[PDB]
Amino acid sequence: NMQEKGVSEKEILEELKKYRSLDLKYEDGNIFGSMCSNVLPITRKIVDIFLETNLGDPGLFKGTKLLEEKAVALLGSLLNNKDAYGHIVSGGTEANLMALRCIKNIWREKRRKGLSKNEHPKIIVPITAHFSFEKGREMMDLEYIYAPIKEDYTIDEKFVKDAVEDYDVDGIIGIAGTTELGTIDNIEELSKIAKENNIYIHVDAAFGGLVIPFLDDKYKKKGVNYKFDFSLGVDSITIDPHKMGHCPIPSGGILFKDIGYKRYLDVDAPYLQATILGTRVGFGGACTYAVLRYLGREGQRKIVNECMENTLYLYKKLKENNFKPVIEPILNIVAIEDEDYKEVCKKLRDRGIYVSVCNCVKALAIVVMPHIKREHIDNFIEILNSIKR
Amino acid sequence: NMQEKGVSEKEILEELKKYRSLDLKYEDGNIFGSMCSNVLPITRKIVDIFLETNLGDPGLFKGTKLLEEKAVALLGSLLNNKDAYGHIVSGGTEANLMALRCIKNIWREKRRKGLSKNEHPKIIVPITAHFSFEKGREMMDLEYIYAPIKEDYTIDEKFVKDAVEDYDVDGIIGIAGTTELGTIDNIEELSKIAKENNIYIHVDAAFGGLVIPFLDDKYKKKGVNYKFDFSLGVDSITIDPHKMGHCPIPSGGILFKDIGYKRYLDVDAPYLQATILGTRVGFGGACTYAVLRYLGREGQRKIVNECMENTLYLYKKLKENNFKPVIEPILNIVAIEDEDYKEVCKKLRDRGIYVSVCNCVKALAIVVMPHIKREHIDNFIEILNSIKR
Repeated sequence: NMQEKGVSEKEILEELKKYRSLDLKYEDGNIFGSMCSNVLPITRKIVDIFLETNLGDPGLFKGTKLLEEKAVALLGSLLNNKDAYGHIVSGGTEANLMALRCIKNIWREKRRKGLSKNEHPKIIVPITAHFSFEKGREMMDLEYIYAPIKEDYTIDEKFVKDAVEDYDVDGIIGIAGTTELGTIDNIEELSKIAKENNIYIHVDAAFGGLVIPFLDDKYKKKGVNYKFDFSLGVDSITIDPHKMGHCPIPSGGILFKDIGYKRYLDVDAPYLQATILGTRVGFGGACTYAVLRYLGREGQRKIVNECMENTLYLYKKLKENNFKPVIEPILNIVAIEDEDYKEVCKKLRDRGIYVSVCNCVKALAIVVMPHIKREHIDNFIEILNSIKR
Repeated sequence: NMQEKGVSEKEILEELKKYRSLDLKYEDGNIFGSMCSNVLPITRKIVDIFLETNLGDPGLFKGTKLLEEKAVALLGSLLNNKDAYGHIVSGGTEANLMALRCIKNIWREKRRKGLSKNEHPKIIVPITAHFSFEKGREMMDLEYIYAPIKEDYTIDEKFVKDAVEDYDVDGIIGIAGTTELGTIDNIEELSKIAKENNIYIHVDAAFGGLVIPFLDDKYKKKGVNYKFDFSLGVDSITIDPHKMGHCPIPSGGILFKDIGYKRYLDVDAPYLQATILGTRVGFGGACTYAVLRYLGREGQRKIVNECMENTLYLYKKLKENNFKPVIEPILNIVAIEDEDYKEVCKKLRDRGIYVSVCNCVKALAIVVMPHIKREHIDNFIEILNSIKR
């Protein structure tokens, strides 16, 4: 209940710390199923410096707004596009929703001209798509053509091509690093289909965008295509600094091929900004720029390939103990086949091991973020073996 | 451009500080038109403690999730509802969008049963509504019936009542503290109309919700109704800690009358959370709870009525200098009539005074947040007099 009298700073901080003590902490070897991790320590100072900024009012924070533009330019350069137009937004969800808004407004323009027989935008989406695409469908009344996945759990490119011939398609979604298994759709083929048919293509690289460009060749697999960025001519890319960019939440990224896409993000206010949010942090842009500058490609390569080394270690231990990984890992994600995954996950949770559950297959998914070290993997294998005894 | 080699912490921090130096700062007497201000200093420690939490994964942060529930309960108690269901979200925009989603899904349920002749939800919205309502309309394909405002710039209640008889209405929006003038719609009458016709009513108290409950009686005006909360039976209320709650961005609030509204926030994921965002900060809930506890009603009353004292001072000086305020202030907002407001605003901006421009009237709007002190108001009056000479 709200009280008349205030309390002391010592009282309220001690209470909050008690609540914090009930949380898990990334560095304690409990969290195995999350795509967030410890932030780069430098970002704590940056959050402090930029706490009292608001990119919803950029005319008041000219320098913080410039840092957002510079963060976007660095991400754009990483993705092979020196002219990208974009924003440092609240996360991959808002990023994906903005792309969907752009796809919808391109369709709206067509409908206004009689150039579309679709009463709602028709968008081809793989069934591996993150839940944010369902939030967008539900809110924006989109019509999704769900694309099946092949045996390697990547989108069926022939289905997409056939569907594009069969229907009037307003967008195609490809995923560069799926949530459950870390697989990479064949963006190169999808972008060829999209370009040939003049269809908008969005790449969801929320997770993979800050991993794929840094992978050592020994982790790359023959036959797997790792191309996903603006070198393929795609229209937009979601990329999430607060996942494998080690930035504090909220630090999401949305990049469009060029500034011509901005007009399709406009909103008509008859009695009255491209982001969905209004008031919004300025420290995400500052952190995204600073972390990429501080690390350079070299520093991020080191972190990414350390994670991959621990990922292949876990893969190795899993097989050595007769567990069946769903696939040989593509990114720093491994999943364990198990018909009894629901209950094994709950048994793991009761022993202090928190994994996530897949949807496209009966399995436990582990995300080997930088906080997962070899000793945590050893401890995980012991606890799981025991659960199975 | 992205570089191979990293840089030192000293290099990147000094660069960021240079960019920060180009920003305005709330405490420097430049910012007059914003509803954000300096955060309560205790929140810097809280942000640090809770930086590495994620309410998108509450199973991993049980204590931070409890603090969100406690923050919501304190806001609910402030709004006369000990059973409110809600969330500490990214801001008033996401809060308003979630309410609109709820209104739409109530309508969808009716449509599924043949109980609605509306092909889209029809929502009565005053023309003073914040831009976030237009974002919701554009994204969710809502049909708005724009309600006119009366001479006191509050919604025309008779129009709403007539419109509700004339049409099948799926929602009503009332504003408790408008963006441009700080006026309070007659929520009591609107809630009576809504209850009698079984129409969902949402109250946008993003700004007013943390001001109105704390106003000293000398600032209240005869004939103005200050009732706006769940004591009126309304369905939902937006309230923004990162405005007059002195909390860091992102700290927005959405409260529903009870937990029965949660099901209308569900999203059907055939191949797979009530917030729009996924990954999201945990420090907003911690800060909202802590600031309300630390201040108590007493501490917030002091800040609110200090602002009102400075608001009426500015009002007094304005008239003393023959400027025409749009209205006698209701909340800590005053606006200055001026046919030449566009250019006067730009002249003010070139002299370091940043105000905002109204849409419903030709005027400059000043928000007297806690960072505005008597000497800033004196300086503002001198600069404006000079601009007029």
